[PDB]
Amino acid sequence: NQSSLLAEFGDPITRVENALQALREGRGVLLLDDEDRENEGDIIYAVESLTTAQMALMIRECSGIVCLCLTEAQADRLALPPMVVTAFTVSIEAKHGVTTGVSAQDRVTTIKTAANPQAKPEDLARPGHVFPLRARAGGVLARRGHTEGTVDLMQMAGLQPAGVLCELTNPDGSMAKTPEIIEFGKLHNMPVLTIEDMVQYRIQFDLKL
Amino acid sequence: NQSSLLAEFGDPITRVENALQALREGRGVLLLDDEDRENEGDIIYAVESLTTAQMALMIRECSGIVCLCLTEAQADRLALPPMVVTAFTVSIEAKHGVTTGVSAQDRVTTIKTAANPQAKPEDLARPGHVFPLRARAGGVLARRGHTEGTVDLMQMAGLQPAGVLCELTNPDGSMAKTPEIIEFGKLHNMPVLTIEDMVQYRIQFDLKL
Ligand SMILES: O=C(CO)[C@@H](O)[C@H](O)COP(=O)(O)O
Ligand SMILES: O=C(CO)[C@@H](O)[C@H](O)COP(=O)(O)O
Ligand SMILES: [Mn+2]
Ligand SMILES: [Mn+2]
Repeated sequence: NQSSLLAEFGDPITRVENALQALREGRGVLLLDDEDRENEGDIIYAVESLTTAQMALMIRECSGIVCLCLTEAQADRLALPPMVVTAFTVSIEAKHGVTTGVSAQDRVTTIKTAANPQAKPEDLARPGHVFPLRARAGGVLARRGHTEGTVDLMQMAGLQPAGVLCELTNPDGSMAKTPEIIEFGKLHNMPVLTIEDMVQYRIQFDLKL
Repeated sequence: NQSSLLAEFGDPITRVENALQALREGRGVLLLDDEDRENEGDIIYAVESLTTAQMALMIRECSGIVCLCLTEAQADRLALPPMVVTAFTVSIEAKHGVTTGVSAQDRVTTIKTAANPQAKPEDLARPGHVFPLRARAGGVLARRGHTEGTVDLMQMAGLQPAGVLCELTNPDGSMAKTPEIIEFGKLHNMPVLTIEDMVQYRIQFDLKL
């Protein structure tokens, strides 16, 4: 069972608290959603402390379709409508400071441009190679997605409410499952937690955000 | 100089002919565009012979933003308008036969669904995790992009005019340059060629497609 495999990381409240602390230290975490949903684990990083080396690891070890989780307000500031009349907006590229936009450094530059609380729509070309996602108001208490988990995690840690995610992928191209996620987290010193963990945590610590 | 580094692979005409033969054998090739353009090398595969293991290699070794190069006609058949009023359409997912769409197998399933000459728009959900690109009519003699190179390569090899591409990426997240591309091609037995090679080839062999 998954709850028994995660015991190693502590009880649910500890798993949340350890994840929040890692984010405050500028490290990444591994977030699993429900087993009966996608049953996938994403690498999560805070935008505020995002480095080229973190982005390189995400590209190397995950699907490479690296997403920027934004508040509805920030996506509205950037004039990012849904890509289609998972809440993908149109993809984005920094208008300045990048070349082709695909390199790890370029993606970070685009992400920081987009997440800047003083950003303007002209700051971003469209389309590009970073994929923004709109988190639902209410976070994981409204939608149990990694998108909401990501932004909720940043808010609960006291950070700017923007993060990046990408799905952990096995070398043979299949999606990592809990055993593989646990091993990856130990290898890279990243705490593991679930959306369930965050839901119980927010409810019991009566935590509106 | 790049032309001297590629000499190992044969003269320009040989580099084209070797690439075409690899595609007919169901193997991949490495296509470089102009040094003063993106100066990037993409892994290219024919859709017709695409395997999960080929897709896994692309995700592992490239940006992970794996693109499906289509004729304008095929994109029109699928009712794929531009993602924005590089010719990205809206992203796509197979409507059937996939789970979350990100796994190597799922991407291949989506690609084969989209490239089927009998496909219908209802076959594809939007958005998704495969990114189609419209090749310009005229191919590399109209636009010197990897998008056109990909589709031109399939036509010249006598294959269905659909291929996939993705940008070769170094482990540190920078984009591979010619030395690294050459080494990768030797390691994985993939021929290397340039868009320039294909332009001279099409012009001299007076090759409309
Ligand atoms: O497919 C995607 C992003 O490409 C999303 O589904 C992410 O995989 C996680 O997003 P959630 O749906 O869990 O919020
Ligand atoms: O950025 C992209 C795809 O994400 C494209 O630019 C590809 O990198 C190659 O396409 P071309 O512009 O060379 O046709
Ligand atoms: Mn997810
Ligand atoms: Mn390119």
